Amino acid sequence: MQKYVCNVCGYEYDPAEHDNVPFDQLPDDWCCPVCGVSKDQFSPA
Ligand code: NI
Repeated sequence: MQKYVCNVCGYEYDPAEHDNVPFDQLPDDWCCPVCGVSKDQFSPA
């Protein structure tokens, strides 16, 4: 499934580590656990 990376802190969202929930299905207000930015600051990787 599609991995996403934080444009500020490079935190990797790997769906394998998040219950195989796709990034686009995470609640809208989900934030980067490191730098606190919103999902719109993530790029596919
Ligand atoms: Ni971040």
